[PDB]
Amino acid sequence: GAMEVQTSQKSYVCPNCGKIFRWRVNFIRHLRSRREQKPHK
Ligand SMILES: [Zn+2]
Repeated sequence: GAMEVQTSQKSYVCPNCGKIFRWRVNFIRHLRSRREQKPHK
């Protein structure tokens, strides 16, 4: 993985995507991108 560096800065997981983030700002953006998702449909 890209973020496979020895750093404890990456501790943000999106529960739906399983995505690991290292920064808060892009994380919240990704969590705001849930509005672009489809619950089921
Ligand atoms: Zn996500």
